[PDB]
Amino acid sequence: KMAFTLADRVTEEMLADKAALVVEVVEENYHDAPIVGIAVVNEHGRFFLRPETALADPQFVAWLGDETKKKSMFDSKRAAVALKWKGIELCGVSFDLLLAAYLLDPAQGVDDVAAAAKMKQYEAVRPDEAVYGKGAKRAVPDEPVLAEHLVRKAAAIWELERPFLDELRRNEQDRLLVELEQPLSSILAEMEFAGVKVDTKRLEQMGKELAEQLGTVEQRIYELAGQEFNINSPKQLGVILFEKLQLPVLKKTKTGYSTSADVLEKLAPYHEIVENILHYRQLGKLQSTYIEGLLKVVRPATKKVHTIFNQALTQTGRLSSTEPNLQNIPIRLEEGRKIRQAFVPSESDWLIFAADYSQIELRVLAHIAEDDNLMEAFRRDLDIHTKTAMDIFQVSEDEVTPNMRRQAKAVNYGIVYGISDYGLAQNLNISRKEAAEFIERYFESFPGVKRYMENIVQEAKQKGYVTTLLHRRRYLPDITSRNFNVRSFAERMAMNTPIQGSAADIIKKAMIDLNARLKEERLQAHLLLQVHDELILEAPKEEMERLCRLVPEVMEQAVTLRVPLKVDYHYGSTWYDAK
DNA sequence: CCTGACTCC
DNA sequence: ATAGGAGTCAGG
Ligand SMILES: Nc1ccn([C@H]2CC[C@@H](COP(=O)(O)OP(=O)(O)OP(=O)(O)O)O2)c(=O)n1
Ligand SMILES: Nc1ccn([C@H]2CC[C@@H](COP(=O)(O)OP(=O)(O)OP(=O)(O)O)O2)c(=O)n1
Ligand SMILES: [Mn+2]
Repeated sequence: KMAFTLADRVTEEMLADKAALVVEVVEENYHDAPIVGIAVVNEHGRFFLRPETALADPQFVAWLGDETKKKSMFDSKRAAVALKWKGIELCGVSFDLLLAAYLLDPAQGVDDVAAAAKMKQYEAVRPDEAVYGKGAKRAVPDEPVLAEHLVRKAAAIWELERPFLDELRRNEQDRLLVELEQPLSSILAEMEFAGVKVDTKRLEQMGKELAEQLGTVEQRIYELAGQEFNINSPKQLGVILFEKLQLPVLKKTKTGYSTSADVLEKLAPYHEIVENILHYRQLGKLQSTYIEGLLKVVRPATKKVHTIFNQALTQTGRLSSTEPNLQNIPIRLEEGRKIRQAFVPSESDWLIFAADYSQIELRVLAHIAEDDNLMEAFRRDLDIHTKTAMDIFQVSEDEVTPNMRRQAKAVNYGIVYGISDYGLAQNLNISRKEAAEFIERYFESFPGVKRYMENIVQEAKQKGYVTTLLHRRRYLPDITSRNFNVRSFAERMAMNTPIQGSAADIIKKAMIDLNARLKEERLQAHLLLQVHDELILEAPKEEMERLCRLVPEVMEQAVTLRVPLKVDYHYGSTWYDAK
């Protein structure tokens, strides 16, 4: 039902100046993964190529790297990175159907061509899972079946490009795609392929010592409990705490007794076993995830880890980071923070440079809500996190520890994003009336924010979606539900998404501007990581002075708001030291 | 495969 | 019922 050539060699007609291109990588983690097949669809016909054929043909390789030869793809970053691992540069990607579908509606969870195609009632392609199978049954099918699938995917991209661009234009999102997300994709591809170097000697020594410490805490816990049990089974743990030791039950979940850190912290006055358990579970997570799990994904020959930044996943426009997640490396406790000493520059005499947007979503909220007082606070370069700390812990500015500020930061974001009096009371261990009064006072200090939150909820109910500064969208079809719980959750999404998503838009634009300023000054400095509102680079030590000016300035100027943007920055020999 | 832990923004 | 957005882990 669809004609195509199963080609034995590369012909000139396959190398047109516009094409849909499929470079198929079936492994979920595309780093150093097999390319199983190629398809090309263009004005001259539909072609399947074996990867041995195409990728060793010098003309096809040249065409791939020719920016003036334009390609329409789905998940071009997967292709771009897989090719880099095969020693080949991919340029000229002018349309990415994955990113287009993502901007139109992030809730569709589009993660294959078929699922994008569904959005325009296009049915002439199968889901990837139907062709490859799942789990231990997953396999590349016979060549004629594989070839048809890949050609059908390229034909779908070829046919769907205009319908998608048209819809993006109608939503005023086409610039978001072509000027922001697509260029960002190429930058993320570079960062992923570069990787981050790990000091495995230091990481292994930390793990050996951690295992000893864990053994000691484990035995103390068994002593306090009067018996051995699996501390990592909330179930067995629940029996020890709430049945054997008869501690109060402060919370249940659908499977039994809660032992969350929130709960255990509240039980600390009753038995010393609870603080030990909290510490054990922290140390246990460092072991399982940031030592052992990390070492499992280190590429042994180069000592590098290569994350994947998922650019079409979150509902607000943030990125996420997988295998490993390098956006949740410990920082808040010194014990955990030492893991960062194992993240080092990739060359001798280079350093790590880290830059973080100050009070980012508060600044964004001040702009969007046009709250006079909040705007005024940022024009005076106040620190709203430190101020809230002073207020809660009734201490002076000088007496506010970095830890009280972290706690106050949670209070600030919690309040603006709809925390209840119950929730704040449980967090601060104050009565509910006092919590309610604290929130009352807070919105009296920031009345524009209060009005803005009331109004964005109403707007969402009327339109069925909310939007960000650069026209990102999130639909909220639950926002008129008769069910209180369902409706309330959607209401809080309406409060949060525009602010978090607008901050995501800002850092994304900052990465594009920054990458261009680095390349034009021919600096060796390059991006390693994005951590939501932070950028991490490495550079020769001689470039530090330049970066100290360039990076904060580019980040601060990415967008112009009604309040200043401000960036904190540091550098050092390891990620730990870049503080 | 899901739940509930710990980790971050 | 009770700020929002994420990923990985061991045990269920
Ligand atoms: N065709 C368009 C138009 C806009 N945008 C995004 C990127 C910029 C942002 C703001 O667009 P503006 O050109 O500034 O439009 P405005 O009317 O000046 O601002 P707005 O429409 O958001 O009030 O929206 C887009 O992606 N595609
Ligand atoms: N508990 C938290 C922490 C963070 N965030 C969101 C809002 C801010 C954004 C970036 O996180 P941080 O850098 O920790 O917050 P910040 O306000 O930029 O604080 P800082 O001035 O320390 O950079 O993530 C959140 O919703 N809830
Ligand atoms: Mn910040």
